[PDB]
Amino acid sequence: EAPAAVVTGAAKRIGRAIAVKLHQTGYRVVIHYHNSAEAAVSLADELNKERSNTAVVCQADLTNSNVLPASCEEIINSCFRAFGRCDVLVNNASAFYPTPLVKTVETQVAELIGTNAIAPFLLTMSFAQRQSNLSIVNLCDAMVDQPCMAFSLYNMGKHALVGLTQSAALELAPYGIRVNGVAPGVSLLPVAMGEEEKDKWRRKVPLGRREASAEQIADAVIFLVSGSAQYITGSIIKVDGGLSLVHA
Amino acid sequence: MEAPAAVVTGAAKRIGRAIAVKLHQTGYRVVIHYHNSAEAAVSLADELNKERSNTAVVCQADLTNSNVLPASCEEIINSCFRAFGRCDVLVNNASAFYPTPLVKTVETQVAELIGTNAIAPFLLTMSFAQRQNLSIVNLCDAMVDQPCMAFSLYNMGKHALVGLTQSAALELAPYGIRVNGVAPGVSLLPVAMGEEEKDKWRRKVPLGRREASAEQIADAVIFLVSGSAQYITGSIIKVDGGLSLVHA
Amino acid sequence: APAAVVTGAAKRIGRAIAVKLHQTGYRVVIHYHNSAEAAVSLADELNKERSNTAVVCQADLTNSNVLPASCEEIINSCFRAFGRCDVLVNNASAFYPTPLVKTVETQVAELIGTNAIAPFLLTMSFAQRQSNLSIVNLCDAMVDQPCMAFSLYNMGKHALVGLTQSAALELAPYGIRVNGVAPGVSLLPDKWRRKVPLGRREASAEQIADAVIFLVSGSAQYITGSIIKVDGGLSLVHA
Amino acid sequence: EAPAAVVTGAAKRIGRAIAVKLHQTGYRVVIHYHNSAEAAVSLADELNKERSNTAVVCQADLTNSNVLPASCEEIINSCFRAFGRCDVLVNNASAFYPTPLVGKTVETQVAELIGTNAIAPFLLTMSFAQRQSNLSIVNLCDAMVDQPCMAFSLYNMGKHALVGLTQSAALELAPYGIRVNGVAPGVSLLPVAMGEEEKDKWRRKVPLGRREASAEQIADAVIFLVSGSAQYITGSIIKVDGGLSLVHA
Ligand SMILES: NC(=O)c1ccc[n+]([C@@H]2O[C@H](COP(=O)([O-])OP(=O)(O)OC[C@H]3O[C@@H](n4cnc5c(N)ncnc54)[C@H](OP(=O)(O)O)[C@@H]3O)[C@@H](O)[C@H]2O)c1
Ligand SMILES: NC(=O)c1ccc[n+]([C@@H]2O[C@H](COP(=O)([O-])OP(=O)(O)OC[C@H]3O[C@@H](n4cnc5c(N)ncnc54)[C@H](OP(=O)(O)O)[C@@H]3O)[C@@H](O)[C@H]2O)c1
Ligand SMILES: NC(=O)c1ccc[n+]([C@@H]2O[C@H](COP(=O)([O-])OP(=O)(O)OC[C@H]3O[C@@H](n4cnc5c(N)ncnc54)[C@H](OP(=O)(O)O)[C@@H]3O)[C@@H](O)[C@H]2O)c1
Ligand SMILES: NC(=O)c1ccc[n+]([C@@H]2O[C@H](COP(=O)([O-])OP(=O)(O)OC[C@H]3O[C@@H](n4cnc5c(N)ncnc54)[C@H](OP(=O)(O)O)[C@@H]3O)[C@@H](O)[C@H]2O)c1
Ligand SMILES: O=c1c(O)c(-c2ccc(O)c(O)c2)oc2ccc(O)cc12
Ligand SMILES: O=c1c(O)c(-c2ccc(O)c(O)c2)oc2ccc(O)cc12
Ligand SMILES: O=c1c(O)c(-c2ccc(O)c(O)c2)oc2ccc(O)cc12
Repeated sequence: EAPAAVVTGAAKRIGRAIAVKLHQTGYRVVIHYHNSAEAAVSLADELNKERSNTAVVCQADLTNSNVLPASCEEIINSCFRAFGRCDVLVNNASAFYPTPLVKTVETQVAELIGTNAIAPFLLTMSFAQRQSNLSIVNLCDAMVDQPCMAFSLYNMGKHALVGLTQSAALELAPYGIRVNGVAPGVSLLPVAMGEEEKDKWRRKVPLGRREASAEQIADAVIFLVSGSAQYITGSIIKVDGGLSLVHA
Repeated sequence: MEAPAAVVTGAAKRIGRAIAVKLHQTGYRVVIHYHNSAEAAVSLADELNKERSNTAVVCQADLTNSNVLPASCEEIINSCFRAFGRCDVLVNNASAFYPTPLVKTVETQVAELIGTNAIAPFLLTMSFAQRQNLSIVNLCDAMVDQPCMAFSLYNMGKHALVGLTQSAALELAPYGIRVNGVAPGVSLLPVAMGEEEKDKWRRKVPLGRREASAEQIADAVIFLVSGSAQYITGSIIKVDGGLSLVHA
Repeated sequence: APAAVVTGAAKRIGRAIAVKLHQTGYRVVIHYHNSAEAAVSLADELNKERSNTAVVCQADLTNSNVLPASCEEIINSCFRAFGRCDVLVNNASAFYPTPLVKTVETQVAELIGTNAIAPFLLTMSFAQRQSNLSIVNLCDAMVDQPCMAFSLYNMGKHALVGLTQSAALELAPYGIRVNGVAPGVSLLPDKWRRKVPLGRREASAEQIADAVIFLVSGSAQYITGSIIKVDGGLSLVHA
Repeated sequence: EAPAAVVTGAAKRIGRAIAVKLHQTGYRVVIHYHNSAEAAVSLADELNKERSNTAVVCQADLTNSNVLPASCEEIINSCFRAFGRCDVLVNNASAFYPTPLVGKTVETQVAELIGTNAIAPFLLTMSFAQRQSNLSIVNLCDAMVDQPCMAFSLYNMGKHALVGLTQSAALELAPYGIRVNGVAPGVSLLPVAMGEEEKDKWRRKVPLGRREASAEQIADAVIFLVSGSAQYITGSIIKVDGGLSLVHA
């Protein structure tokens, strides 16, 4: 049959464009979501109208806790249950908010380190334990070495995700599983953000003075899972329009 | 009084101990944090106090991630203020290190490896900064991008530590607190480790075919806390004998 | 139909790159220094597929007082043949040891000239003469764990990373993207094969070219200053 | 006897501060210079008046050419001729100016910006090692090499090559006991011709104190790397940039 993929946080924005584009490439998809139940079911309905029985949703909180490993095991299990295989994992879900050094701190750690680093690691474990062109793509951050002031925990999580991309690429290569990253600079700006601030950020991008479309991020993800990336593992592709190259 | 004070985590033994000794030799009063090594911590404090009265205290604390970790970290920093009326230097040296293959429960492994290596340093950094030649030195790892097989969680935590070193340096620079790292390659080898195994590692180091002494690592810490590094923040000094330059 | 220049295109990786660009519908300049018969054989094979879509261009890419003119000429040949030049692939490369303990200045001319200076000059000519415009530079995934006694080669490849970033920044306003592909062990010039995590073998040249094709494509329209490793995980492996 | 050091471009600015700190630590120094003759002799006179016969000057163009290997050989020779040894090499000399992609010919820009920043360090490294305790080489790198100034491609190329050299040499020279490390300023002494207004624009970007590194602060990191406190450090590049390289656009 057709291969299958899990995309975490796939209801909206970049995760949705990634699930759409995998689906358009021939993949059956698990649409993982946390709070965005309506958007998720909507996407699965649209994908299923195009090719019947090719999309499911799977709800899970990816905050760190003692039950996080079971939740991650269940995300992967949902793929096998719906499609009998799981070829691609996309770790796209992410918590993102400031945690100034100067919600309790335990919750902020559980959320930002959970979603960005620990859930990826556990999903990777469960993915590998259940196992052709198998691969995992982690959504990293091109700006990880030029961080946003007061985003220590978020930054820590994405740095840990780089660590994971490298470590898992090394350890899973003998099982023919490739592990890579796509690192957006500025792509879809936060919903909460005002328009003058959105423009502040746009104007900094060398290539076009505009943020990445979700489809442009998805395009790198498609490349990495594709047959044209069969010798690529442990690589992180910046998709940032040059933004990481720009000095203060 | 007028002598500065430093907290060193995991200071009972090995590198942390050498760091505590060297700081004390430089004129610092020291909090010797420990987890299980009470006898070692106390004997070091007694030796330091014999050299100069009332210049060393111990502080016991588990740095595993949990609900209570922020309160523990707060209490470590407090201990230095209670003992010495000031806290000039934080050395995040304590570390759990053991394999976590992708293919103790896993949530415990996460708590210990990510708590000690990343979360506890972040919480100690918050408490250090909130309580204020101030600086923080984090013990990193030079081999973080060429990691040992099946050490993904340990690798994640040490990458997260780089992230913290960079984020905290940027955020704390307005308060005049510098944040840097020392990244050993192979230093003191495991206790139980066979000499034939230790030699395999030693033979890989270009500079002298030997591991760094604990004092060599401490020397880079002393530099970073010193007036000779007053413009240095966000930097990670490898102290690895060229090990990280050696291809497979 | 867009047009591409590939340097060192007569053999091995540049050949695979030329063929793949051509197969994607580019017209191609096949640059060569000493490999005339091979360049022409490739041009003949590509012109049989689609006539008048492949030309050859001779140039020495050694650093010298005339390298700027040779680089200008390479870019010119594309514009002459095809009336446009959409893609520059800096693939040509000298590779050999230069122990710290051929004259040294010839080794500088070859190893730094071919690997870094010619890419710089070709970049200037390509830019001056100017849509999906991009430059791809063939980098090296093992640049930070360099081979023993290869200082000048490593210098040249680090300089090439510097150029990829600087040019991506400077040319972004012109809509010219500048990226890198960094092979590990590809076509050898068993022990090395054994060290590679992904399948204990070298990259074929086509695997390298696949990354080049992605980077020049519409699927990479937001990508500039990026270097894609294509090394099977070799650069992750410690000593 | 006292150890001896060669500092390239040592008449003024950071190079001078490194030679002065080396000298105050007990080194004998070769003050290399290219055009700054008065400033070089003046520095050696001041250093010799502190301790006799402890400083010499040495003139050379470090621009790339077929004679550059001889000039570099001669710099290192000058240390042996003066002091009987050469313990430390500081590659500090640097040409710095824009070379936009879209007076001097391009071949001259390549020769100066690549020559001074990368080829001369490589040739001086070869000579220093071939002419051979705590031996080391320190290369002055650039903390902002990955976030480069617009239109400085050749300069950036040169400094990237210098990183490459630092790593390759550290690795190849480790068996000889020679350490090779880098110190990478962000903004330290501003260019003499830069207006205060532009200087303050750069100052204001530095997280740690909104000011440039002093020459002494750069020199302090050099001193560290040559000292017994860094006897296990090779192939490391220490940023001394007050956080500048961490600041996003
Ligand atoms: N957007 C950018 O410019 C940019 C820049 C750098 C990196 N990135 C990275 O690119 C990826 C996609 O970016 P984005 O802006 O599309 O992401 P986003 O909208 O900020 O988040 C994507 C989804 O993650 C899920 N999520 C958040 N907390 C969660 C939790 N505790 N448990 C489970 N899921 C949770 C949410 O799902 P529900 O909606 O279902 O609750 C959310 O829709 C992310 O990993 C992000 O860090 C983006
Ligand atoms: N030695 C090396 O070659 C090497 C290589 C790379 C990086 N490093 C880094 O350099 C630093 C020092 O190295 P090392 O070899 O001296 O360290 P170590 O001996 O592995 O550990 C240092 C101390 O960490 C403390 N620790 C462990 N788990 C803890 C927990 N849950 N709570 C609180 N403390 C805990 C222990 O204290 P008690 O003994 O009191 O329980 C231990 O003695 C570490 O950060 C390490 O990761 C070392
Ligand atoms: N093969 C690998 O595993 C590997 C590993 C790391 C990096 N790379 C990089 O990948 C790229 C292509 O690799 P490759 O192995 O296919 O390259 P290669 O066979 O070593 O050389 C490619 C072409 O460069 C041209 N060339 C060499 N010196 C020249 C000069 N002075 N003037 C003009 N042209 C010159 C030659 O053209 P003529 O034949 O026409 O004389 C040669 O066929 C290179 O940039 C290389 O450094 C490859
Ligand atoms: N200043 C900063 O903020 C900063 C920032 C990043 C990196 N750096 C690096 O730090 C080092 C010191 O910086 P600086 O500002 O003190 O350097 P600088 O004043 O710009 O240059 C130092 C010396 O380089 C020598 N030099 C220039 N071209 C030469 C040639 N063709 N041959 C031989 N020598 C030549 C000159 O000697 P004469 O005077 O004798 O002609 C000059 O005094 C340099 O390597 C620089 O690239 C500095
Ligand atoms: O929406 C986001 C965003 O615009 C940005 C963003 C905005 C402006 C920037 O300069 C930048 O580097 C990131 O970052 C995110 C990181 C994680 C995530 O889940 C969402 C965002
Ligand atoms: O003791 C350790 C060690 O020898 C090594 C080590 C030994 C051999 C290696 O080749 C290496 O890269 C690290 O790593 C550690 C990391 C953390 C820690 O807390 C202790 C050690
Ligand atoms: O003087 C220099 C300078 O201020 C700077 C400089 C000034 C402002 C900046 O933001 C910066 O990144 C570098 O760079 C140099 C690089 C080489 C050199 O030889 C001298 C200088």
